[PDB]
Amino acid sequence: LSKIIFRLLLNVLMSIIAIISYQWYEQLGIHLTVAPFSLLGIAIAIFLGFRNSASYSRFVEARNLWGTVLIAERTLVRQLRNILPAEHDAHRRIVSYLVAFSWSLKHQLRKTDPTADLRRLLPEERVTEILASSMPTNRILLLAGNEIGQLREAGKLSDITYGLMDNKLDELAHVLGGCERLATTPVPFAYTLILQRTVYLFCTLLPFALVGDLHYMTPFVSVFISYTFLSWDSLAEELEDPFGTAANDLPLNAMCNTIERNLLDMTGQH
Amino acid sequence: SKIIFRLLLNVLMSIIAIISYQWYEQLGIHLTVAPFSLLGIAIAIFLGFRNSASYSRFVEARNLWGTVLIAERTLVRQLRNILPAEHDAHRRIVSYLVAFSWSLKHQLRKTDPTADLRRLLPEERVTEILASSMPTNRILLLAGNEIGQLREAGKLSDITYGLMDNKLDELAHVLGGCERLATTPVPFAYTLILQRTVYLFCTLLPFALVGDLHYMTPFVSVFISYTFLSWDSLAEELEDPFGTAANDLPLNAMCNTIERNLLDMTGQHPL
Amino acid sequence: LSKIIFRLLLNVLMSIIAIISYQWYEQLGIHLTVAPFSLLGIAIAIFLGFRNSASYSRFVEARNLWGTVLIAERTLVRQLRNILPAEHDAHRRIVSYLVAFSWSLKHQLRKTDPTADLRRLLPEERVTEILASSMPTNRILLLAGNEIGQLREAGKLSDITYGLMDNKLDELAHVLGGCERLATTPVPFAYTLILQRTVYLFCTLLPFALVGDLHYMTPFVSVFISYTFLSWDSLAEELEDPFGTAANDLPLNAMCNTIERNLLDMTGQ
Amino acid sequence: IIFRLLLNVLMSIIAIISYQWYEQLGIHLTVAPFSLLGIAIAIFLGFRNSASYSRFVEARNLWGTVLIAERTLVRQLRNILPAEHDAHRRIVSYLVAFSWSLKHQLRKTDPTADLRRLLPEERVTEILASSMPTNRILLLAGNEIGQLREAGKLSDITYGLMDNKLDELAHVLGGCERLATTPVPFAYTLILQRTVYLFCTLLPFALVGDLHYMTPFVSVFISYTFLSWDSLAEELEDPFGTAANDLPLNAMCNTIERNLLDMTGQHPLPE
Amino acid sequence: KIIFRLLLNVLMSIIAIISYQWYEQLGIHLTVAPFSLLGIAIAIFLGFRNSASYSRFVEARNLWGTVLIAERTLVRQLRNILPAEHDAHRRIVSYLVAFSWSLKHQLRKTDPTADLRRLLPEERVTEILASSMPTNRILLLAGNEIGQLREAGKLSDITYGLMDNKLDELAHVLGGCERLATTPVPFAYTLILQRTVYLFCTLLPFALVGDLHYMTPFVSVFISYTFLSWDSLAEELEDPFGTAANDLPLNAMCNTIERNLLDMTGQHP
Ligand SMILES: [Cl-]
Ligand SMILES: [Cl-]
Ligand SMILES: [Cl-]
Ligand SMILES: [Cl-]
Ligand SMILES: [Cl-]
Ligand SMILES: [Cl-]
Ligand SMILES: [Cl-]
Ligand SMILES: [Cl-]
Ligand SMILES: [Cl-]
Ligand SMILES: [Cl-]
Ligand SMILES: [Cl-]
Ligand SMILES: [Cl-]
Ligand code: NA
Ligand SMILES: [Zn+2]
Ligand SMILES: [Zn+2]
Ligand SMILES: [Zn+2]
Ligand SMILES: [Zn+2]
Ligand SMILES: [Zn+2]
Ligand SMILES: [Zn+2]
Ligand SMILES: [Zn+2]
Ligand SMILES: [Zn+2]
Ligand SMILES: [Zn+2]
Ligand SMILES: [Zn+2]
Ligand SMILES: [Zn+2]
Ligand SMILES: [Zn+2]
Ligand SMILES: [Zn+2]
Ligand SMILES: [Zn+2]
Ligand SMILES: [Zn+2]
Ligand SMILES: [Zn+2]
Ligand SMILES: [Zn+2]
Repeated sequence: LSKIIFRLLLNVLMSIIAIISYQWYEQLGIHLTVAPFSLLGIAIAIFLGFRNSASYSRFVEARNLWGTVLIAERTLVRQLRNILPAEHDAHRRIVSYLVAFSWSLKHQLRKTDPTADLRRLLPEERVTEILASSMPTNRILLLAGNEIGQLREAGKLSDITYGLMDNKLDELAHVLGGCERLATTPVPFAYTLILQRTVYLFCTLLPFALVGDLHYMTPFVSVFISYTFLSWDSLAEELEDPFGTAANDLPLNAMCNTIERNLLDMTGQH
Repeated sequence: SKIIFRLLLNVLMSIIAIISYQWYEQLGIHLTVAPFSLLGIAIAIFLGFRNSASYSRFVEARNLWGTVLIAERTLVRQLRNILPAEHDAHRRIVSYLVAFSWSLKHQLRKTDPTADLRRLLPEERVTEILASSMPTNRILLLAGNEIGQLREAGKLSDITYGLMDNKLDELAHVLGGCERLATTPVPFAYTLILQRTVYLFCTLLPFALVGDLHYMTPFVSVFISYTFLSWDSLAEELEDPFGTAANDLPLNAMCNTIERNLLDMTGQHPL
Repeated sequence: LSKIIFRLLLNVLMSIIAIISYQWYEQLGIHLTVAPFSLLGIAIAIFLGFRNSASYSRFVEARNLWGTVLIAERTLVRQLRNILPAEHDAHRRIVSYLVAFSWSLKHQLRKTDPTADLRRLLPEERVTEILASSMPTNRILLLAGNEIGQLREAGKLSDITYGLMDNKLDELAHVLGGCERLATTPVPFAYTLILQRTVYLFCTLLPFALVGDLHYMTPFVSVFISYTFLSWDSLAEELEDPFGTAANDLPLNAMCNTIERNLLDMTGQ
Repeated sequence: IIFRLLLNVLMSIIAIISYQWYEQLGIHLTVAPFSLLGIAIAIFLGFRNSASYSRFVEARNLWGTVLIAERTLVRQLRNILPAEHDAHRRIVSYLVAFSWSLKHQLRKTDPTADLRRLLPEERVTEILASSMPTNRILLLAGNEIGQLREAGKLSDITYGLMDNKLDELAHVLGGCERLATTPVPFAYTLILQRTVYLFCTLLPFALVGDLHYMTPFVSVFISYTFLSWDSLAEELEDPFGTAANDLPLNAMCNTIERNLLDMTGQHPLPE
Repeated sequence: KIIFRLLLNVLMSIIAIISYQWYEQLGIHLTVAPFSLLGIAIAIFLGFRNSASYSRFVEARNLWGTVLIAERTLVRQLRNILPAEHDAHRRIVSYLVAFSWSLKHQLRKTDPTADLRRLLPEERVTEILASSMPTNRILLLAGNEIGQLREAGKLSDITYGLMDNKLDELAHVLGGCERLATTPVPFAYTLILQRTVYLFCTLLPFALVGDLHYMTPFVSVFISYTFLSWDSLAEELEDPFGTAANDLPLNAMCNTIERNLLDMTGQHP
């Protein structure tokens, strides 16, 4: 939302009403000096800084989580190749679950229908199993767990090597919880609330308290200052929705294609 | 808002200063802005650090709770994956894990666990659990006996027992982390004196503002007091993430989620 | 007498000295404005802010270190119960080592005498061994490990299950190193050196600069600015020795109590 | 940078010889407003430079891990299979291939020469076919370890100890990829840069009122401070970007090669 | 050094007083307000920077903490798992102690030969000295000891593994210290911040003088002290393996390490 070019423009308009209405000032007895707006301005900058910090960390964590999908699924596929080179059937099954897991997680975070993707990757019976669950993505881990478990029952994996691969499903479990946590735990609203008020009220009142000092250069300076606060406030906005579909949000489709392309590269009998 | 009170209180004090500004020279009282710029910026800097510290507590607490869901999900998965047919154990262990969550929430909210416990476990167990001064720990220990017995009975190997044992440790770390964020507050000086300071600063501020703003002073002073006081109380809220304030953690919702997860479809699983 | 008040009262005095002496300023050739004191005050506030941040983090780390003791001991005893439910002989021995470890750790950090706490807990053949070492706490860990080792040699623990319990001793190992590191490595004394000087001198010289602008108001404002600064500075100092005996420091006594009661509860004592 | 210092001096000299015309027209520039702007920018640069620094440090840590993992893997190979020098040499090849290949991948440069020197041409073709060559190298390292296991020279346990090390390299590969196909601040980084750029150009105009002829000196000093801090952030933000200092990455890949040749007695020269 | 810049600063204040007369005449005005802006900017930057420096120092301290922990726990595992193998005990301890001293040498860029000779047979010294990285070669030798115990069937794969993990931890320590030592952030950008604070401090009185007159040097020195104190403390912490006041007592830390390992293996300093 580029209300930035709206507020920038609404700012010019506030400068102009300030310039012309500057007379009726002492009649009334209303004075605005810079100094107390420097105090508030500074306080707001500090609080914006700390807040944007949190915003940024949340977005970084969203990237890291998704990064771990790629890492853990890569490594699970590696272990399967290196430990069971012969077993391409199991290879293909486990891969399709891992790929399904990624897509499913994207769908869940975007609240979209994973049915088509699941159906492209899995047999109908497995899809039914997945979609029947109140927690589909988590049920994909269970099914992948079951493949690993069969290999174990059949003696193709020992307890040790079964365990090496289980750890990978643990990591994917940490991704899934993390994303869920992030999705339902925003940076607290109070922050963005408080700050949105103060930053808007501030950019509004500002040309009024600059007009005393600047006369005609009010608009050009009040705009430059306001853009600075709003640019910085809006970087938070652009970082607060990691899973969304906006241009600034995570390109989750491409990340899913990357994951799928990677797992497919590591298979094919080679 | 206890804030709306003190915001209005700041408007009264701000009128007082508009009426007093002539009588300044009579009484002998000059008051420039610049010392209040100095003081205000210091307080802002300290409010920044304090707030950041509070948020960290919030975020750790949120995370420790996230681990409950993860760890419990992976323990159930492992039991389903390794002992697919052992539904009686599945059911027993899941109820301990669910008891674990609720018990932890009660522990931290200082409320009575009994209703939630009885809902989930047989009564002998509820008394074994309520008998301990550490009920959450006792639930963990009981959950441990379940996997221990599967091992004694040769149903788990040492390896596979260990994979599950790891998950109980993960929950032990949550229990410990949560107890540390609960019993251990951030010292009472931090809040006690910082609140004094922010308020004292806010009331005096217009006295120093008049000379410059004259009439506009009640406005531009309430705006400043909002900013400082908003920030201070939010910090105070977030410091106690298991409290029942608006910006604290939805502990009830989070246990509902955990429960719905483990018990999803009468606990039925494929293969 | 309480130091902070003394420094406040020494500041109300510094202020009067400044009101009375403002007359002589013109004469003696001393002009003092607020603006440079702003620059300095802010600078000091910034550095005070980051400094306090470090002190808090040190306090938090100590807290976490102690939290690990309770976690790792609980899970060790839990494992002992879950893996060897019959072997209460070993349970009791190991639990007493774990309880000794905490008290030993506590006393070590307080630079006090473990003898009573250890005598309350262990046999004399062991207490003297432990006190014979310049590293008692590490020695208790070595002994807890013997227990776990014996159970392994006796075939009661497999290599694997031994392994599971070994990790928990490692975790206690890290707590010991951490606490020792915090006890012996201070927040560089330079932090308290530069900041105590600077903050005191600043609060002192400040009324001399406020008087120009504030006159008889000087005391009120200057004491305020001083309380803010000194309050923040002293908070850093209290947070910095987390292992101290102040009421503002960690209640190590209560924590070791919680630990002991906890492991006893788990063994049915 | 030096271009923007010279432009700042030019803008200063303009500010001086035009101070007359403009301030008479009713267009004024005080210092207090630009002091508010500049402090806020400074605050933002501070927070920004912190995010930057920490991406730089994360890059150091990831590359640190390569050094650590690769050393410990080769150590394990020697301690567990002292006799299997052919395997030692193959595995060391892939490990060193991995480093160089990662470096090439991050710096968008050609890995071919490094691969051709280290590996058989079959392997190089396979690696070069893949859209993920670095990952492929790890996969090849994996087969080496996997074969020693299949041949019964490694047990599942000791296989596992080495498998850990490969996972560590997987974490590095991905972390680095994430640090490259960055950033996270989606080119706001150009906004703040222009904000600083503009602030520094308007600055002499806001200053000349108070400084007159001293303007260019005090304006350039301030500009230098702001522009430097901004430049530092830009450097730090982008550890793998096209203008990055390649000395340390090259030093690291050289160190690991040297260390591993040392560990497998390929150094020193025989007598 | 700090006292040099302070004296040079008292001098420059006088230059500003004596030459304030010519100010009007030469056509040079210098207000406080612009210097406040620069000043606060720089303070913010020093605040952030100093905090990065402290972070590095705390990490360095921590890494050394792990040497002690990992080494203690390795010896512990050796005693608990192989109580009879006291030859191995002694040889591995020799390597672990060699490791610490060699690490100090590496970080101080000094010769490890004396310390190595005190601890190990000459054949082993030659092997260790021949390597581009003596500390890495020491871990490999420690690794053969446990490896040989594994070959001989005296350790299982599992118990070898528990011990392997500790060597893995030492490798991590080595790496982290290597990273912190060779981690001059572009050598340019610490020299640039130094000239910055320096230049600012020398120009400050010229700007302060209009307001302060004779008081210039007092305020100007107080301010310069504050900023320089901050800046130089950062520089110390930035290089924790150096030989400055507030840099790690690495020789003391190595002594503690050696003493601990000797204590654990029944030997007497
Ligand atoms: Cl395949
Ligand atoms: Cl394949
Ligand atoms: Cl897990
Ligand atoms: Cl634990
Ligand atoms: Cl017992
Ligand atoms: Cl018992
Ligand atoms: Cl490693
Ligand atoms: Cl070789
Ligand atoms: Cl992995
Ligand atoms: Cl070799
Ligand atoms: Cl350890
Ligand atoms: Cl010994
Ligand atoms: Na261990
Ligand atoms: Zn992993
Ligand atoms: Zn295949
Ligand atoms: Zn979005
Ligand atoms: Zn986990
Ligand atoms: Zn079941
Ligand atoms: Zn008025
Ligand atoms: Zn643990
Ligand atoms: Zn017992
Ligand atoms: Zn008995
Ligand atoms: Zn005594
Ligand atoms: Zn490692
Ligand atoms: Zn070899
Ligand atoms: Zn002039
Ligand atoms: Zn070499
Ligand atoms: Zn003039
Ligand atoms: Zn360790
Ligand atoms: Zn021995």
